This record gives sequence, C-alpha cells and structure tokens, in this order.
Amino acid sequence: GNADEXYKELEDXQERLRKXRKKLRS
Amino acid sequence: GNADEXYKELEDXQERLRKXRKKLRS
Amino acid sequence: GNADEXYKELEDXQERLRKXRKKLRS
Amino acid sequence: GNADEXYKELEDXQERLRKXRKKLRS
Repeated sequence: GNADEXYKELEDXQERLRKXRKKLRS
Repeated sequence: GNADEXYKELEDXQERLRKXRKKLRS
Repeated sequence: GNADEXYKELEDXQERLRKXRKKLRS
Repeated sequence: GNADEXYKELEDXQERLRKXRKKLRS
C-alpha cells in the first residue's frame, strides 16, 4: 500500500518479464 | 509467430511497469 | 500516481495476463 | 514443458497483481 513497497513490487514484476523475454527465446 | 507475438506483449507490459514506476516517483 | 489510477492500470495488466494464459494454449 | 512453465509464471504474476490491488483497496 505504500509508494516504496509498490515501487519494489512493480520492479520485481518488470524484471521477471525481462527474464521471461530471454527464457522464451532460449 | 506465436513466440514472437507473445514476446512483444511481455515487453509491452514491462514498458508499462517502467512507466508506472516513473509515475510513482513523481 | 493516484490509488484509483493504479488500481485500474494494475487490473488491465492482470486481465492481459489472464488473456495471454488462454492465448498461449490456443 | 516450456509453454506450461511459461503459463505458470504468467499466472503467478496475475496473482501478485490481484493481491496488490487488494492492498491498494486497504
């Protein structure tokens, strides 16, 4: 519910998508 | 191509998360 | 940056993932 | 199976978004 908590959770999701783009191709 | 099209959608979601993190900062 | 804006954007992302689960299989 | 494993990860992200929306509400 706090801005910093959301910033970190959103970053984790963003990074997981970044990794899945690579995994999808490998 | 299914893999290619899926990759594009993952990257679009990744981009929206990056933009939302920018919006959280301000 | 507002709670309601974020709630709607997060829902849109959630629903896109819901749709991609189906598209991945079809 | 790659498609199956990818599906699971999409559903996990979908679940986290649902939980974050619940956190935004409160």
